[PDB]
Amino acid sequence: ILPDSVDWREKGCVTEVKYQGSCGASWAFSAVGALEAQLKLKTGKLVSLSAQNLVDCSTEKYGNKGCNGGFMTTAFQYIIDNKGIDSDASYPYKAMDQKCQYDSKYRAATCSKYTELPYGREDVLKEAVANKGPVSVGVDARHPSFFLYRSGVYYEPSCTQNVNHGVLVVGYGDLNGKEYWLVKNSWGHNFGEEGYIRMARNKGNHCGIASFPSYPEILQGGG
Ligand SMILES: COc1ccc(C#Cc2cc(-c3nn(CCCN4CCOCC4)c4c3CN(S(C)(=O)=O)CC4)ccc2Cl)cc1CNCc1ccccc1
Repeated sequence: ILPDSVDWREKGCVTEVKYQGSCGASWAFSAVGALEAQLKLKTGKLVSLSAQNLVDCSTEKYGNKGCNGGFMTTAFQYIIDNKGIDSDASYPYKAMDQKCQYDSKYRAATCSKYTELPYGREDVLKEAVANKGPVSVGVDARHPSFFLYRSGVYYEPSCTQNVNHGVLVVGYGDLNGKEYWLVKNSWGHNFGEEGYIRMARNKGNHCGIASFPSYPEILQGGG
């Protein structure tokens, strides 16, 4: 069965909120955030992974442009191709494009595969968040109400299903009935509720939250 509510922070699978600054690298944070949860699920260690590693190294082969945007799916493919990603501690974030400085000596996680979920299916997103872990998603976050969000369940009538900002679904629930997705942003802890925003759930793929979801996996052998 599916829990009525999920918050992956309760199980210690979510690192501290990061602050991307003036580097359009939300895709990098969304991808590492999803992989961090799998690293903890599979090994028990919660380590921040290096978004800067993706910004510098997951580039033109993966359709990504560093501080000018990119994609969580191909970020995961780089980690598969590279056979690792560095910890954030060892490859820290500078909010600018750099030369690739990946060092395998400090590799903290790998990725075996990733799964893309079907467009707009909030039921399938719910099941993945419940049974797999946090899911990387894009949202339409260009509207002023997103930038000003403080609390409650976010609903914006002008939102569309075209995504323009990468975030991390770490759970779901309802606020006094009002169904929401628990969303980790990368605008530091002063955005929203200590860096989190609850976004309207089951209201016709609101703000595109279920448009392009994906999550990575770390496989233990096989049968
Ligand atoms: C103009 O600025 C933009 C515009 C777009 C984005 C973005 C994005 C984004 C996009 C996707 C996304 N995957 N796929 C499927 C795969 C596409 N790929 C093809 C080639 O490579 C591999 C994957 C699509 C979209 C977008 N769609 S669509 C228009 O929605 O139909 C078309 C199909 C998945 C995750 C993210 Cl995150 C980011 C910025 C910069 N951020 C600005 C900003 C906005 C608000 C608040 C703060 C900052």
